[PDB]
Amino acid sequence: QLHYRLRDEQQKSLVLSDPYELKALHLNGQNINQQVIFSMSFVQGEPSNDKIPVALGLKGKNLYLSCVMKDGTPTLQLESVDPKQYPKKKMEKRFVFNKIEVKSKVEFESAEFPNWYISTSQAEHKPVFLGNNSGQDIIDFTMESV
Repeated sequence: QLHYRLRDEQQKSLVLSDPYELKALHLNGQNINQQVIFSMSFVQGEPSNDKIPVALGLKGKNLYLSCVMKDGTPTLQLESVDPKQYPKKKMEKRFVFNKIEVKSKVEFESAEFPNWYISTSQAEHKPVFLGNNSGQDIIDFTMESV
């Protein structure tokens, strides 16, 4: 388990909001306290393309990012799991993200929904979602070790 904070290409930071939701907003050096710290771990997965399979959890919690078909669209969620079994090496496919490094920036493609990435909007206060890299969508992030 490696720990990190994520920031989008536009320098928005990630925070947790009440309803089990992640939002990206503009935060300064002073408001760094509020950002979500993620726990990254390697998952048994497959073939390269410069991609490493990982699971993303919330540090100190039995909460992990997931992708499921909901309302006839691939959706990102935060799922609760049994704290005695998680994390594991062989993570169920829905928790699997293909980490891609592109010039110093990182991209997180869903292993369950190829071509679907962890995204942020241009506006502030919007939730982080599963996108197909459609206009305005932001899919590149910077990772900072904790």
